[PDB]
Amino acid sequence: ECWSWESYLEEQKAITAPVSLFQDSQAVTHNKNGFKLGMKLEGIDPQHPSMYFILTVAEVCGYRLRLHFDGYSECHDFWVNANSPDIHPAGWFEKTGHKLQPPKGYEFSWSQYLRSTRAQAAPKHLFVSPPPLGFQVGMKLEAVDRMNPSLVCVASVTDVVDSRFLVHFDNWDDTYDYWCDPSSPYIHPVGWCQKQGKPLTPPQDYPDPDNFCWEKYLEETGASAVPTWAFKVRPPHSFLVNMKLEAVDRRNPALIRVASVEDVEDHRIKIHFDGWSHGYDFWIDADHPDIHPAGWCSKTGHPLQPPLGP
Repeated sequence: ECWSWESYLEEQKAITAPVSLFQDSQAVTHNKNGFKLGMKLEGIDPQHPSMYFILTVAEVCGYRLRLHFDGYSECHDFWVNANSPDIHPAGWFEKTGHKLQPPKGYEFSWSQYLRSTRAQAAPKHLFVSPPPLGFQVGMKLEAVDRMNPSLVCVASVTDVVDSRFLVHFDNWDDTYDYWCDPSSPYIHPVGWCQKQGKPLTPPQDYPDPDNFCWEKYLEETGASAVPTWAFKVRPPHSFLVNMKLEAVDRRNPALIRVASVEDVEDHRIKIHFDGWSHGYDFWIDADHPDIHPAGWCSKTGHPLQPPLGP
């Protein structure tokens, strides 16, 4: 007989995390995924989130897509959901004042590229269709380095796309950049660290870095602070320990597995994959696009890995 959530919950005397605990985008199962193998589009580089590349659909599975960077190694391929805000139709860059990195080898033109590759651009209607109030390119703020999360750092808004904006760490590598929205718990107004008595990491190689002063720095750069009213942090999530859900595997991202909430924080949850070592457990933001309610895989046509049996 087929594995099912209902039988498993019975066997385990367990419960699922209710759909209400998830963002609409994590829960939605009734959208069609119309993307097809070989279709071309634009998207951010996950490793360099400020940069936009030409991407090809290399695989379709349920409501997910594997994307390939045209011209580059297969090593760089990555999976997104079809409702990702990180992908856009051909021509988006030109329409929105962004720069498009060319395919490896490449003067660029979408019409000639499509002819050369005998390919079709993913249609505009295959993509899911308001600016973040108070966040504009060039404004400054304080932000948690999510790669070094004990550090709150001098940061800037360097891009704005739809309802989100890009946080960049002043004079640090752009690999530390990340997109977020005005409710992120990782961002704060200029002056927050002083107010909390926490140390603030200044821009890389700032002269006399112990005497870093926001007033002086804003004078040096002519930049404004993001206004305090703009920051609208979200309430803690309501996931509880032992609730079950579905989560993308971190070792092999093609796979999605049966998962449990092992531990919680205000804004994160710790995932355990049922049946596997606790050594694989990992923390993830509660709004991460790769966690889903029970039944997401079944409703979207994606295989679900059942728990590893004893």
